Amino acid sequence: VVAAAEKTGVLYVGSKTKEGVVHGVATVAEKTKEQVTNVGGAVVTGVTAVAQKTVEGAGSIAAATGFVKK
Amino acid sequence: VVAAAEKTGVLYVGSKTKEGVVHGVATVAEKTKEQVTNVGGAVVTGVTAVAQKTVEGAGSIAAATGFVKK
Amino acid sequence: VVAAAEKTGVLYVGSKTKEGVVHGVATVAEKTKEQVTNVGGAVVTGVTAVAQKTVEGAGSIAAATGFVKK
Amino acid sequence: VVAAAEKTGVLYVGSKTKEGVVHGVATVAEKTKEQVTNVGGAVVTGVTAVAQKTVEGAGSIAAATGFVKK
Amino acid sequence: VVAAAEKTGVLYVGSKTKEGVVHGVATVAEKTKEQVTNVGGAVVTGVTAVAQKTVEGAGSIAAATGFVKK
Amino acid sequence: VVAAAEKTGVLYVGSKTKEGVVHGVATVAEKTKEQVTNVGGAVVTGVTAVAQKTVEGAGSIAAATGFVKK
Amino acid sequence: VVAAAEKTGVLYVGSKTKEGVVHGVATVAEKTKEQVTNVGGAVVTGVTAVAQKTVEGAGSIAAATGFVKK
Amino acid sequence: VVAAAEKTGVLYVGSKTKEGVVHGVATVAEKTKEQVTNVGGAVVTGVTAVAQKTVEGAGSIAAATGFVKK
Amino acid sequence: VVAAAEKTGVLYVGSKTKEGVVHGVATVAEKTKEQVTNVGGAVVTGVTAVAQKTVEGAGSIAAATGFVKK
Amino acid sequence: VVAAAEKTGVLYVGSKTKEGVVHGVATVAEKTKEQVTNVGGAVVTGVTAVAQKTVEGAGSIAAATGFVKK
Amino acid sequence: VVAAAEKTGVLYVGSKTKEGVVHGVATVAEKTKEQVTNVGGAVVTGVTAVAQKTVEGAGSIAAATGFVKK
Amino acid sequence: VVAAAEKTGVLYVGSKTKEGVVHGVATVAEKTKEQVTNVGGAVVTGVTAVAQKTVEGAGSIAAATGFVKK
Repeated sequence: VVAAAEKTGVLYVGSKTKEGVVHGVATVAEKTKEQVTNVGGAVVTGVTAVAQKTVEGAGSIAAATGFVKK
Repeated sequence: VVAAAEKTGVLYVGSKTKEGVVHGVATVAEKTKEQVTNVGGAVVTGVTAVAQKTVEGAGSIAAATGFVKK
Repeated sequence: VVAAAEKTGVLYVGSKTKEGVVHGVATVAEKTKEQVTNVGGAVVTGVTAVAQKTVEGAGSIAAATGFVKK
Repeated sequence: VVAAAEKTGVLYVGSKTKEGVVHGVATVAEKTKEQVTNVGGAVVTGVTAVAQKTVEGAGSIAAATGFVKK
Repeated sequence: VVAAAEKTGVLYVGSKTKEGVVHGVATVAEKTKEQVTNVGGAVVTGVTAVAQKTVEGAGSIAAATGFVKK
Repeated sequence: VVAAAEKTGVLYVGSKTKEGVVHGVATVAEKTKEQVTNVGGAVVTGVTAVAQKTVEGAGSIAAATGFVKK
Repeated sequence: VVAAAEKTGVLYVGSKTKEGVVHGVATVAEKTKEQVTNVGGAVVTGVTAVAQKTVEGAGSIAAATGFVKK
Repeated sequence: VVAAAEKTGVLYVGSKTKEGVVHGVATVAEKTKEQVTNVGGAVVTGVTAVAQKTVEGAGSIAAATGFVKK
Repeated sequence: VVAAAEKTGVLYVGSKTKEGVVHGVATVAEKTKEQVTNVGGAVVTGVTAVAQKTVEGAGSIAAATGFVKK
Repeated sequence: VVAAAEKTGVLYVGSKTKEGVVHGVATVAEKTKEQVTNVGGAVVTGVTAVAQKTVEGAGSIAAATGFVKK
Repeated sequence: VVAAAEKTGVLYVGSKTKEGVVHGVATVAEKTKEQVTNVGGAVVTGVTAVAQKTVEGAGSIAAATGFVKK
Repeated sequence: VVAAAEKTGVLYVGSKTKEGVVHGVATVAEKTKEQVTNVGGAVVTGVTAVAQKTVEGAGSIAAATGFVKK
């Protein structure tokens, strides 16, 4: 990701990179009702405007696993 | 991520990088109701405007695991 | 992440990096109701405007684990 | 992260880095109600405007674990 | 993180770094009600505008563990 | 983190670093009510505008552990 | 607009009226461009989420009149 | 607008009226550009979330008149 | 606007009125640009979250008149 | 606006009125630019969270008049 | 605006009135730029969280008049 | 505005009135720039958290008039 300029009216050199980006979000919630009953499991709810970048590893967003037995 | 300029009217050289970025979020909540009953498990709720960058490791956002038994 | 300039009207050289960044968030909550009952488990709720950068380690935001038994 | 300039009207050289940064947050809460009942577990709630950078270690924000038994 | 300048009208050389930084936060709370009942567990609530940088160690913000038994 | 300048109108050389910094926070609370009942556990609440830098050690902010038994 | 109840499990009597009401609006604008050149006239633009109730009078929203000559 | 109740488990009597009301609005604007050039006229722009109730009079929102000559 | 109750488990009598009311507004603006050039006229811009009630008079919000000549 | 109660478990009588009221507003502005050039006229800009009640008189919010000549 | 109670477990009688009221406002501004050049006119800018009640008189908020000549 | 109670467990009678009231405001400004050049006119800027009640007179907040000539 390099930018190089050599001069010997306007000169512009640009490199832009976006990875894992969230922008420009508007939400309205009125009179909403939510009930969760969980017995021995996993519940994930209500996830909004989330950004993540991972290098050399697993990347998980809003992941639910009931249980692991070994 | 380098920027180099050599001169021997306006000269601009630029490199920009965004990784795991959240911006520009507006939320309104009115008269919302939420009930959670959890017995021996995991519940995740209401996650907003979260950004994360991870190098050489696992990256988790809003992760629920009921239980682990070994 | 380097910036270099050599001159022998305006010269600008710039490198910018953003990793794990949250900005520009506005929230309004009116007359909201929330009830949590937890028995022997894990509950995570109401997480907003959180940023994290991790190097050579696991990175977790809003993570719930009911219990671990070995 | 270096900046170097050599001259032999305006010369500007700049390097900027942001890692784990939160800025520009406005919140209003009116007449909100929250009840938590916890018996032998873990509850995390109401986390806002939190930034963290970790090197060579695990990084956790808003993490709940019910209990650990060995 | 170095800045170097050599001259043999305006010359500016700059390096800026931000790691684990929170700035620009405004909050208003009116007539809010909060009740917590905890029996043998852990409860964390109401965390705002917190910044942390950790080197060669675990970094935790708003972490709840019900109990540890060995 | 070094700054070096050599001259043989305005010359400026600067290096700035911020790690674990909180600034610019305004909060208003009116007629808020909070009740905590704790029996044999741990409760943490109401944490605002906290900054920490740790080297070669664990860094914890707003951490609750119900109890440890060995 | 009256509500009357007489008792000699649940009894509910209700009258609700809404006149000139706007609610539940979410808008996002990114990279928009707007140019207005006006010479001796009237220009109205960009009107959103406006509510009005008028009794015994004229009610105008987003009204433009170039000029009036008598 | 009256509510009357006479008793000789739950009894509720209610009258609610809303006139000229705006609620629940979320807006995000990023990188918007606006230019206005006005010579001897009237320009109105950028009006959001406005509510008005008028009795025995004219009610105007976002009204532009270039000029009046008598 | 009256409420009357006569008793000779729960009895509730209520009258509520809202006139000219704005509530629950969240806005974010990033990198916006605005230029106004006005010569002998009137310009109104950027009006948000405004409420007004007028009795026996004219009610104007965001009104522009270039000029009046008599 | 009257409330009357006569008793010869819970009895509640209530009258509530709101006229010209603004509440629950959150705004964030970052890197915004505004330029105004005015020659012999009127400019109004940047009006937020304003409430007004007027009896037997004209009520104006964000009103611009270039000039009046008689 | 009267409240009357006569008794011959809990009895509550209440009348509440709000006229021209602003409450619950949070604003953040970062790196904003504003320039005003005015020659013989009127400029009004940056008005926030203003409340007014007027009886038997004109009520003006953020009003600009270039000039008056008689 | 009267409250009257006659008794011949808890009895509460209450009348509350708010006119021209501002409460619960939080503002943060960082690195803002403002320039005003005024020649023979009027400029008003930066008005926040202002409340006013006027009886039998004109009520003005943030009013600018360039000049008056008779």
